[PDB]
Amino acid sequence: ESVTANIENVKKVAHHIQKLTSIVPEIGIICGSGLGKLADGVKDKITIPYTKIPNFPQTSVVGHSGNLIFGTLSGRKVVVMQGRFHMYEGYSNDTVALPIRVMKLLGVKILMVSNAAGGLNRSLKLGDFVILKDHIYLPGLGLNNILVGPNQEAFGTRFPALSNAYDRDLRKLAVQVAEENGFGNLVHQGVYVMNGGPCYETPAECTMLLNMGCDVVGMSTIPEVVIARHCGIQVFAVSLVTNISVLDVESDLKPNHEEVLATGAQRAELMQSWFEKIIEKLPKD
Amino acid sequence: ESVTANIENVKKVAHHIQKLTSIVPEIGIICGSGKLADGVKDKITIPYTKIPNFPQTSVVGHSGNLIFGTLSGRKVVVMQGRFHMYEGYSNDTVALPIRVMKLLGVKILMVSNAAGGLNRSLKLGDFVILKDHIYLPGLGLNNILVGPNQEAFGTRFPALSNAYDRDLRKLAVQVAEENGFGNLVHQGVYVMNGGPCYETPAECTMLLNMGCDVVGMSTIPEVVIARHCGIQVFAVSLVTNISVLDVESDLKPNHEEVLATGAQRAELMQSWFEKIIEKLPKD
Amino acid sequence: ESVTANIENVKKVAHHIQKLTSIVPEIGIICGSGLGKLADGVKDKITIPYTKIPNFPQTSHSGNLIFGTLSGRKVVVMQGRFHMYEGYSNDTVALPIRVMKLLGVKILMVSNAAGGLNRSLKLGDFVILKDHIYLPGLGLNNILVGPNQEAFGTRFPALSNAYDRDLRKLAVQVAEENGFGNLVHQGVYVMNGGPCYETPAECTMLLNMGCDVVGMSTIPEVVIARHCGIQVFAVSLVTNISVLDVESDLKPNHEEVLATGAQRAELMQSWFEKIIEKLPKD
Ligand SMILES: O=c1[nH]cnc2c1ncn2[C@@H]1O[C@H](CO)[C@@H](O)[C@H]1O
Ligand SMILES: O=c1[nH]cnc2c1ncn2[C@@H]1O[C@H](CO)[C@@H](O)[C@H]1O
Ligand SMILES: O=c1[nH]cnc2c1ncn2[C@@H]1O[C@H](CO)[C@@H](O)[C@H]1O
Repeated sequence: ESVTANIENVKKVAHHIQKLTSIVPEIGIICGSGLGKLADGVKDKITIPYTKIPNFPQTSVVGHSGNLIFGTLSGRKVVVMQGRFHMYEGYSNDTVALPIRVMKLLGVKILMVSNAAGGLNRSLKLGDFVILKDHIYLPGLGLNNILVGPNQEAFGTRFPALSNAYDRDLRKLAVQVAEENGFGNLVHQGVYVMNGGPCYETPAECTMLLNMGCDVVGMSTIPEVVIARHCGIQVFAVSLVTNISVLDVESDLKPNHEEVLATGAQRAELMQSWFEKIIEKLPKD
Repeated sequence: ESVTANIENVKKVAHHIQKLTSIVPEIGIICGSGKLADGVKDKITIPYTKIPNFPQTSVVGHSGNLIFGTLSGRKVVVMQGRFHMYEGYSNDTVALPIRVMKLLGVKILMVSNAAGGLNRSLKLGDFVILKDHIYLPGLGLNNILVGPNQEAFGTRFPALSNAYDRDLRKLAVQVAEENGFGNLVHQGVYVMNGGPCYETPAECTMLLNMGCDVVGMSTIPEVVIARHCGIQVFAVSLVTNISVLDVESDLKPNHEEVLATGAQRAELMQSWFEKIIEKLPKD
Repeated sequence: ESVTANIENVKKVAHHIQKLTSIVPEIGIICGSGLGKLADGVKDKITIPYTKIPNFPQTSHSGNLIFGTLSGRKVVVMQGRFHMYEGYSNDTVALPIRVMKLLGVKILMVSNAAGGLNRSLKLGDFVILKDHIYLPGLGLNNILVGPNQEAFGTRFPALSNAYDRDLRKLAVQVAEENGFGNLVHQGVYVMNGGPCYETPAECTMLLNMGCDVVGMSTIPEVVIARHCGIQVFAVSLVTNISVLDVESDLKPNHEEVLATGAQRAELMQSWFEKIIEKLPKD
């Protein structure tokens, strides 16, 4: 359960960070699939390894620490989160929650997140961007909701509503930007269902998920979104369709993370460009 | 998680309470959405803080109590202060008060809760008698009974057949009918969302299509513990809000309207429970 | 009280067992419903009580690893299972399967008792698992949650052909050619963490999710076996017809489940023996 994502600990992390950068983030960006280049494209960047932030949860990519990247992107002050805390890795709720709440105290108003997901919706193609317009939080329905435990009233209410969790205006903007930049055809909106993971969904599971009205399935993101919505950060989330979910037990096609990475790699340039352009048009200063 | 809800710990809590009161409750009541609590005759109000190894509620200036007394001539114990799983309470913490009730002599547990109305035919303030449930956390390996079975209390694999005693439901309906508010009463399937987030429109749509009538974040664990130890159950959801099914609507479930609709129906709900208890069969 | 199912701990346990037996099993069998007499059929057999295997999970009459030969093949039979509804950890469930891997197991055959959701199912039917819905898994209680043990498998295992189709085809042919093809179905097994039987509403929902049988086990081991590359054959004995009607008097009862399983145990044993008999030998 790392350090409790309470106001005390979150403030402490926040203040440590504020020592290290003069950048007050307006936008938090959770680097998921296809956003690896975005991270690297931050201007006047300050890079703060998780290992350099006391009480910040620790995650590593093959022994390399995740980083907090501060700077501007499309003229906007941002904090890019490079290194996420997936529940399938065993991370506790407080661990996932803390970075988001730190973002809150840091000044973040809008969280943008990407992920890789399997396309349940049969109209989806590989490489499609599915803007999350809603989610089904299977772990949350089953008592693994990231918010289970004492509510941190400092951050939000005991029973947050998740109405407009995926800010409809941000979604309208994102679609708009895709349309204007000639890749609206790649952009869909859909329901993202979280499979706790880390197993890919079996065909029966995919078939069930599809029947439940899920468009894409992934193993991430929702808990972050919940914490974000809980503390009043607006959320924009896109799933990169990194594979078409197999609904048929007899198919020899099988999901594999290498192809997920491949699709993320191939769509990273467009996704970055898209996020940069969305950000450029975020209504403010 | 402070104490395993086994026969020894439970017996100890029961025996302690029995020093504190001579009332042997036949009916255990858990009020989620009165007021009833208030109107129990000759009440002995025992704070949880007074009961060692009994779960203790979070504060807020309102510690929970076991209220013992008579309602409609019947001996009852009212549980004021519930332990909801979304709070991070453990299985043992939720189980124990119910098993305590068993030892104290509770034969019937009556529970109210607030729920989102999934069923489109429902309106705010409606009462949905639970006739069945979908225990999503239970299915997903968070069943309150997960762990060593406490044989003192019940079987390893409890059937949840007639879990919402059909006779109690029939009586409850009859009573609501006889008292001019039968039109408010429905029966349906309660699905537990572990919570504490309200359900997204997509979740509600999924829940509705799973055959769920109302959704809430409580009750089932208690019901499971009760049925496991053979307490009959009557449970009703007050539809404190209509679940929003599509993401377009401004919508928004809110604990405020929960308390509101709650209050609006609190005296009816309490009246109903009293009148039901009035007509329960008596040994 | 739970040792990580990592390569170190699993090797220690495997190596220990290897100093109690020289049977290198190629087939692991996990005794569920209808299995139990299976051990009797095992020849040149050594019983190894779990109590005798350091760091091996311990279970109620302590469970046993039974090594030996069945239908001309080296098998290890796991007698005594670790069910998540008992409170056992993922590591407890995972370790024996991973031990089997190290011991040389190529094929895991498993039976369980299940409620028959599919309305065409009869009591005592065999439903070969051809797929599953791991409700605990979707809900963040997947046995693999935690650091991926790379010695065993990949971070994100696919569950494609989890229920090896060739094993399933063989199983069916054996049933068909031995006069009980009519007892044999294939279906989707959904795991209810349990230990409560499914309410009528739940069964109804599960049926509508596309589930044929419901039980409280098996999937975790299947997931661990698929993760480390063990092929899986799994059969649910329909030990009761799930009740979908909340107005029904019929109810699941474990005594009956045990009774129905015990009744089919002989046929289930014969089936497994005959399947093994026909397994490709290299
Ligand atoms: O089809 C899929 N099912 C579930 N999660 C997926 C799928 N495709 C991509 N992801 C996501 O990408 C990584 C695993 O490859 C995970 O982090 C998961 O969230
Ligand atoms: O629409 C709903 N979804 C889930 N729980 C609800 C809903 N309406 C009422 N409750 C109940 O109200 C409390 C929070 O207000 C929760 O404890 C829940 O059980
Ligand atoms: O109808 C059922 N639902 C769930 N599990 C079942 C059912 N029938 C048999 N089992 C299995 O047998 C034991 C309980 O009797 C459990 O271990 C469960 O996995």
